[PDB]
Amino acid sequence: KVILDWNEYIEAARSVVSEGCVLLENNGTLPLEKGAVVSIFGRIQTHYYKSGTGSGGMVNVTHVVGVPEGLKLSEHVTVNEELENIYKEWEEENPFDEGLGWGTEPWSQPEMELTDEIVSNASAKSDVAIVIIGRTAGEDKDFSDVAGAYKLSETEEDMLRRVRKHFDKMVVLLNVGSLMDLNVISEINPDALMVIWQGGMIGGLGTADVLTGKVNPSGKLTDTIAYEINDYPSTENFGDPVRDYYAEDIYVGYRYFETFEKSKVRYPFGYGISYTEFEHTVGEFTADINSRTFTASCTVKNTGSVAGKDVAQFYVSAPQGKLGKPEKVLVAFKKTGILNPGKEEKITVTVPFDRFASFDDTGVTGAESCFVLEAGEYTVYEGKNVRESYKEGSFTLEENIVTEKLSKALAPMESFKRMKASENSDGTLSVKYEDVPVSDVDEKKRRLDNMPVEIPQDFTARYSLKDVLSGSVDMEKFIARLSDDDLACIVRGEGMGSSLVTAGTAAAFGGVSEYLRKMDIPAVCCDDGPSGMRLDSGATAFSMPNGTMLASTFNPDVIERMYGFTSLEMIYNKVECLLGPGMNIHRNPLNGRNFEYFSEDPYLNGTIASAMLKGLHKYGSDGVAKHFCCNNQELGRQACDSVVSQRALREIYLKGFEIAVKEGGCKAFMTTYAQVNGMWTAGNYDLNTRILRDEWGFKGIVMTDWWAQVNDRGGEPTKNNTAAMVRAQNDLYMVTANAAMNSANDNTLSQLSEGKLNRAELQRCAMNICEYAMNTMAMKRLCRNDIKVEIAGR
Repeated sequence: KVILDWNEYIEAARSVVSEGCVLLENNGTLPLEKGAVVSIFGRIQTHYYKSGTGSGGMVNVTHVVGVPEGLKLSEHVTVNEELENIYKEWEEENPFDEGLGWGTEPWSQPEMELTDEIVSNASAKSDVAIVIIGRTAGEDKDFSDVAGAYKLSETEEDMLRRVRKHFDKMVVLLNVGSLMDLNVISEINPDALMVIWQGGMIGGLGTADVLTGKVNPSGKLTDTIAYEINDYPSTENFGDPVRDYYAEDIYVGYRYFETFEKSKVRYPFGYGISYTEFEHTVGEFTADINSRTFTASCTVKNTGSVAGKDVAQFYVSAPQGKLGKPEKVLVAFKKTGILNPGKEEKITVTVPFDRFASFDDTGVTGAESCFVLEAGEYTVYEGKNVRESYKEGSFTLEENIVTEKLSKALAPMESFKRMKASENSDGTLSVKYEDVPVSDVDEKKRRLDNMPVEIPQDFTARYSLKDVLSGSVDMEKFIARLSDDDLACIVRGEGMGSSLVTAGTAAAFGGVSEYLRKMDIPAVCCDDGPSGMRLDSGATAFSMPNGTMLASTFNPDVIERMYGFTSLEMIYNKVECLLGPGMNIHRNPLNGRNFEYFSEDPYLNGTIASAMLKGLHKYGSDGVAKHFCCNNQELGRQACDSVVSQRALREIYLKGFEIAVKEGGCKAFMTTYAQVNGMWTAGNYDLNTRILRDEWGFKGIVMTDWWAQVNDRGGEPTKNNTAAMVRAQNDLYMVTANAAMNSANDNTLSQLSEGKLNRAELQRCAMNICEYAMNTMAMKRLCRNDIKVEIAGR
């Protein structure tokens, strides 16, 4: 028996919120002074956005603590009740629009028009104005660069200008899933500006902590903020529902801006400020070429007047060589403990060379299909953000080092022009374009040459999955018991809301027939989502902060701590697989689902994902990394084709997922609704077999996205081509209404009959599923050695 202490869960989430808010500007108006009266503007104050919309935004809760309630509960300030009542009375006639069905909730709410009388009267009886701008986000559509979406509405702009005129102290808070336009806000020029993201059901509590100074803000931006949407390198090749060419290649986010267009940046990657000031002093530097590491030290000192944390960020500048390189790539970071005024902390990091290697997808280095360090000078930088990072040390290689030999995989099927760094006389870099080489992989031959060996069936075998778990028999001996019906059944997830598992969840898998359950294969339960359990029964669960807020902490430990509670909460609800982390790269600011992902940077992306997974693993629960890979746009997501180079895949898009496997111990992946390099991801052999298993060494399961399409290359997509799915080693079709009855009328057995699917391929998937299933808490329930959870302190 293990106690889930609900108050400690709350405190853990609250800590994430108070570390994840990002202070952008402040003239001393924050923190709020003890005893201040605050006037809160913005009708969204009454309906705090705790999450985005969609699959990862449907956690049921008894109560949400918004910003006004958080401030009142702090006992540090009071709120102007007259103004609150004006908003309340207006909202009775202008109700919050919840939408009508899936994806229909608008991503902002109409703002209340303000008069000089209301704003003047508020100023007369309060000390400071707080203006809350609210945006939400979600599945199936992207932000438009228009009023009410990425830009302020006319009525919001009016609100901001009136407040600015009447109040000498003005704070702006952005209660947003993803970043919005800051140009007009910056021109209006409030005294302080803070991004507060969407903090889950206790978001107001953690936000009050930072506003009142109980906690000194320490969050940092996980994306670059440029002046215009058209400045982002992906914008030219983003938003087409049919096909988008990833022409920017490795030059995503700060990899582009710092290299080519520094002056287009308003706020750099890793930027964030505090109520105190810090001094970063570069320290000792050594390199160990034989171990393929360097070790770098610095000291961070609090040089201002109040306690706080800061983040030391380390970057590498690789020599341009023949491939071309970004100016700087993030290779390590460390958030200090709370530092009192005048105190300091020494930070030391050891960085493997693989963190700043480049993938040679042309052969120009002499090592085609390898991660490499080209000969030349490597310079290391440390500082407060990528722009304000300064030389830590350097070392020089006289010859190329191959860090890993890989293969030609997931290569583009058509040529396109990509960006390429080009050196100028004055030392600057400019963009030129070059043709990306086209795949020459014989996919048919690759599958045949790597075909697994069939295990001869034996229906008299009475081995239980318990006998495999105990070590008594090999998985191969057990799996011989599965009939062709059992094999076709086990690759089908059942849902949504299968009766085999906790009501109102996403899927049951494994023990999805009477015959499979008789072999002690348990029904394993899957459920959304990254921000908490979605229970369509109406049952309540903990609603946690959004993904971008988590990543903005730059603090894997606080993330891991919070998800350690989620680990127990899952066991309490008998959910084995939480459908997160969502961890697609932030390729463009307008992507609708950015809120539940982490960053434009693959290292930060993988490191935050890994922290979440480590938390979930604490008591033997698990997450599912999604969406593998290159689901960076919502418009046209059932059909759109992402055309991308091997180098960009290897260094940027796959890299976070690689880290989740190798650092996070990830054992479950979800593929996408869309196409990567000319076929759907659920049937892609290179993605799900060559890269994931044979190169990275993943041991686990791969599942489709829910009712995803699958195809054979060049063939038509369908929702029942499970043969193509199994031929790729995508193990689980999510989902069918009735797995045992083959409710989707799938082609597993017909393709097996015709020799187009090999029994060995089905057996490989069945073994992946059973090996996964036997290590879950659902298996432990069958063995009577599960953890029983009791919730205390409600």
